[PDB]
Order: sequence, then C-alpha cells, then structure tokens
Amino acid sequence: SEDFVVTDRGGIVENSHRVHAAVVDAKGRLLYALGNPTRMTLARSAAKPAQALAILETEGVAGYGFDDADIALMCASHSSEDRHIARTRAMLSKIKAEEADLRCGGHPSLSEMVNRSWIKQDFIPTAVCSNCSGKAVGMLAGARAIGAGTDGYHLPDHPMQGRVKRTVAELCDLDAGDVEWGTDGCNLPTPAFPLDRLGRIYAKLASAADGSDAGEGQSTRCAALAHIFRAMARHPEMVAGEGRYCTMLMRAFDGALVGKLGADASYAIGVRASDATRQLGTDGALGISVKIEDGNLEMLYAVVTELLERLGIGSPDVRSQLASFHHPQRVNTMGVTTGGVSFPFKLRGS
Amino acid sequence: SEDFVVTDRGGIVENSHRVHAAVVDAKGRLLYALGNPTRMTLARSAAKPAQALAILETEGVAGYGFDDADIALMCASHSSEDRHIARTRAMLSKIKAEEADLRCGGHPSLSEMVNRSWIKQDFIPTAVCSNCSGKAVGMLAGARAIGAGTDGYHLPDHPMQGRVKRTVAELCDLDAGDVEWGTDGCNLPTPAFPLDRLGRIYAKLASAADGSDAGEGQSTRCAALAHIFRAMARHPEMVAGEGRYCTMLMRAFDGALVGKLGADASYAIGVRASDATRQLGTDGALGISVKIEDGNLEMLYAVVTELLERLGIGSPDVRSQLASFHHPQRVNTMGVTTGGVSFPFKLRG
Ligand SMILES: [Cl-]
Ligand SMILES: [Zn+2]
Ligand SMILES: [Zn+2]
Repeated sequence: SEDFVVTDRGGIVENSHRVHAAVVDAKGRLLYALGNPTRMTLARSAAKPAQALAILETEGVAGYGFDDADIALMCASHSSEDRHIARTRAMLSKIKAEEADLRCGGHPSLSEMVNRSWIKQDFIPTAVCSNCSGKAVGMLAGARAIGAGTDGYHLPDHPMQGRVKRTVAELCDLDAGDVEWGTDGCNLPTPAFPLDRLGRIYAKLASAADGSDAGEGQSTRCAALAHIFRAMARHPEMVAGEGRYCTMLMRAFDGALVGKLGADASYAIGVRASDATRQLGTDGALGISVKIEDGNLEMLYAVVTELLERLGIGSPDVRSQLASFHHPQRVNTMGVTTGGVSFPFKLRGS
Repeated sequence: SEDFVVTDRGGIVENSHRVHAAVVDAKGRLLYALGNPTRMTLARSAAKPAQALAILETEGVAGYGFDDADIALMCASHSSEDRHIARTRAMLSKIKAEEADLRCGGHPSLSEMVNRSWIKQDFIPTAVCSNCSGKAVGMLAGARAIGAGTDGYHLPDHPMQGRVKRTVAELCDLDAGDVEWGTDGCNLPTPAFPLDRLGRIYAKLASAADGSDAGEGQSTRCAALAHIFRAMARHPEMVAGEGRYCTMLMRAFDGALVGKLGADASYAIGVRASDATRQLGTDGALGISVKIEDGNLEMLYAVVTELLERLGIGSPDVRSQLASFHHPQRVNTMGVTTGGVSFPFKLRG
C-alpha cells in the first residue's frame, strides 16, 4: 500500500512518486495491485476508447465510412504530426464538416520535435491540431448522424454527451452517480471513476478481441470493442506518434495488447489471453491501469514498463524496445551519468 | 504527518504532492514544520550561496574585482538571457580565462521564452550559457588564486571542492559525514543534508545582513555572508531572470529577504529580522526551506507563496506580485478554467 518509484542522484534520494495500479480479469476481478487500486481517478484520454464506442454505436455513424485508422485517431492523444492533421481533415470531409465546427482548441504539441518545428515556423496551432481532434470529429459525426445540433456537441446536456456518459458508466459496470465528471483540456466532459474500473474497460477491449478472433457469438457492443482494439493495434502511430510510448509499446507487442496514456499520468493496457496471462492465474484477457499520484509522465512510463516485466508480459527482447522509458536517462551536461530510477515496490496478489 | 498540495478538476482530485518544510531561527532551532523537516535532501542550486561563500573566502579572489552583480551570478540559476551570458564572458576576462576552461555544459534555457528564441535561431548553448555558469567562473577563479591547477577545478579531490565541502558542512553545523555528495547537472559535486539545515544556511545569511546593517563587528565569514545577501537582493535579475520566481520574489520584498530555487523542487529563503519574524516567536533572522517530494516546480512556487502568507511575511500588497504562482492558472484550450490548487497542509509549531 506504500508503493513508490524513486529517483536518485549518486544513490541519494532525489524524488519519490506514489504508484497506484490495478490488474484485473475480464470481469473486473482484482488480481494484483499497487497502492490503492480503487483510487477515484480522472481517466482523461485513457477514457477515449469508451468515448469512441459511444460514437460508433450512434445511429447512422456507420454510413460515414470511418476506417480503422480513423477509429485509431478517435482513440488518440496524437502528437499533431502532419499525418494526424491530414487524417483529421479527411474525417471532417467524411461528415461534410469544417474545422470551424470543431469545439476543441490548439495547444503545444505533445511531441517536442513537432513543437520545435512549429516554433521555428512561427506556427500557431488551431483546433484541427488538438491531440483530441479525432475524438472531436467523432463527436461531431455522432451529433450530425442523429440530426442533433452540432454547435454544442461538447456540452454536457447535448444528446451526444448523454450517450458518452451512459456508455462510460456501462463499460465500468457502475451506476451513473458513481461516475463523476469534470471538463477536459479539449473542453469536453471527462470522467472520474475507481482506477480498477479503468483496467476493467481495457480488459473488456482485449476480451472482445479474443472473442472476435475465436468466432464467438458477440453482441454488437463486443464486436465494436473488438474493432476498437484492432484499430488501435493496427494503427498505433495514429494513437500517439513517432517516438511516443503508446506507439512503441503497441508496435513492440504486434497485436498482443493495446495501451493508452491519460494526461496527469494515468495509463491503461488491455492484454489478450496469452501464456503470460494464464501464468498469472486467469483464463481470459486482462486489464492494467496505473496512476502516478503526483502526475509525472516520465515515472509513469518507467513504472508501466517495470510492471510488464514483473507480470511477464512479452519477452525480454520485445520489452527491450522500451528500454529508454524503463530506465530513463540521467546524464548531465558533460555526458556523465548522475543517477537512476528504482522500483522498491512489490506487487500484491489480491 | 499528511501535508499535501493538491490540484483538482471540477472539485475532483487530479494530483497530490507531499510537502516538507522547515522554518528555523538564526541558530537553526526549529520553529515550524510541514512534513518531515529533517528529510535528507539534495539542495541542488539552493546550495549556491554556500558555494559562493567558499569562492569569496578563497585567498586572492578579491584581487579579480568581481562586483555585486558578478556575485549574484555566482549565486544564480539564471535563464541564460543575453545579459547573463555576457556577464559570464566578462567574468572570464577578469580571471584571464576562456570558455574552454569551464567544466560545465550548455542545456536548454530554464526560461521558455529564451528557449523559444534559441529554437528559432538554431542556437546551440555552450558552457557560458549554463544556468551554473557564474558558479563555474567563480570556482575557476578560486582555483587560479590557489595556484595548483585549473583543469580539474570541478573534481572532488581538487582543493576548490575540498573548500566547498568544508564550507557547506560548517554552515550546516554538521560533521562531514552527515553531508552526502552527488554530481550536479553542471558536473560539480552537490550536497545533501537534512532539510532544516538548508533553512539554517539562509537564516545565517539574513542574520549576517542584519549585523552588517547594524554596524556590528563581524568575523570575515559573517562579512562575506552579508555581502552575498546584499548582492542577491540588489541584483535579483542575475539570480534568475525576467518572469522568474526568485527574481519577482526578491524584487517584491525589496531587501527584506533573499530566496533561491533548487532543481527538483527545493526552495530556500532567508528573512531579515522584522515585525513578522518577531510575531513568529524569534528575536533574530529566520530561514525557510521547502521540498516537494515528487519534484514538481509549479507546486513548489504555489506552496512557498502560501507559506509566506501563512507566516505573515510581507503584506498582501507585496505578496500579490506572486499571485500567478500562488494560484496557478488552470485554463483549457478554449479559455475555460477547469480547476485549481489547494493547500491541505497544516503548519505545526
Ligand atoms: Cl495516416
Ligand atoms: Zn480530450
Ligand atoms: Zn551547478
């Protein structure tokens, strides 16, 4: 319950960060934990697959012809690379909308390399550049498809947001009153719920992929969840971008899992059934959710990668692709290694 | 104890950050605390006034003619503004040295506005651009004055670093073995010691300033501490830069205190004796030191400003120049405020 990731300088403690984590089975039963696995947590962008489900289940959205890469962008916190802007624009054209219809705003890119190119060009990002631009187009598409107004598609009382709110609570297996709502950076409602339920959503994503693969009689919702999983795993560069953790993680695993960042250092992973998950004592898919209490992203990726190693998910060779995130560099202005990162926590079985 | 600073989104907890703080008198006695006031803590750049004391006490350094603004730069984590870089180069000429003699490296500017300008220009920062460049020149100056060699002035076995290590321990009133050492971003040794002792250093700085102003006879060390305090308070723009917390804090207080940032979210302040310090129960100067356990700088500045308010240091008018740091903006991409910062901590005496 007192689980930390700790950085040091010469073996002297620099910073410490409290970790919360839940590892759950396909029905949401808690298998392993760090910290408080039920911590009430703002899922932020890690809720995007659930919002994408609400979009995909909206009557008429199928008629726009969104493809897997478009769905991956709905699920993205992308780096605002030119390819992400181009896909956003292509999605707007599918619904006969324009950039002025977006209700999210521009921001500095999540990628330092993109941001430096923008600074060099004096480029001011606009709505089409938002990391949430794919979700925004999807919400616009849903509003248009049912003949709702589009001007306020992001407002809490709009029917698209009522659909989102209902869909999030159903995927979490929670009553409406057990999900709290704030406003996100992109100006949409954003949910908070117990951390283990974030893992449950991702377990359900990977379980649906397994059941699609196995040729089971799936509900339309399970079919849609399987589609979302497949889309993210097939187009992981749309979900984040070059050099980004989510993209590198999903590329290394080549369809065995999906992963997604939430702002302020949450992370979620859906893991398809494998020899590794069977060794962990479950017969189906699993979900992992993590929150770093103080919000540090570098520590989040270090911890997530350490957790994958402790859980035996992947091979050493596969996980070696994430080495730069697992043990972040601590090299000073003269090339000297001054410190490191340590994981003095123990996963508890529960 | 459970002392935190917390951010929320619509009243829903986002992040929480553990706070440690010590408020000490001029002899280091603990008056108030948050968290663990004796946490072993890397002082990082908050140690720079102690390193500047080691430089200024090196025999021969007075002959180079460093002025108060040069001393303030020795005490700095500057933003690498053109005035900082230029002063570093001017300081090198005072000691007949070149940039190739420095043993620190460049890095992206601590100021976003400066760094944006560098990106637009394809500027590559070099040693004189380091936020620690003034300290580096001072260490090189002391090595030149000693006469034993300058190539390794930054190495632990060099007499300049032996002087630094002894001086830090003496100011903390610690045995050498109770101060631990790592290596800083600039490649110099950097000390760790209990957090309250960082407060003690800054209490001694302010106390020396009080004695000097009152005309008391002082030891050579106290006279040098008073000089460091004066230099920081007279040239706060050299200590950090435009828009930076340390500069805005020291300007607002107009000589009543000095403050300094350490990397990974430590902060130290030395407060000259005043009605406010007397209300806190001490008859001399005060020191304050703070560490945010997880290293978040935005939260550090919010907590330091909140602590000054709780201690009654300044006036609402003086502290209001720090309002942007006290309650950081939480405005989204559409201009809407989405939450804020709160301070569920409780000072203990
Ligand atoms: Cl594409
Ligand atoms: Zn968003
Ligand atoms: Zn330094």
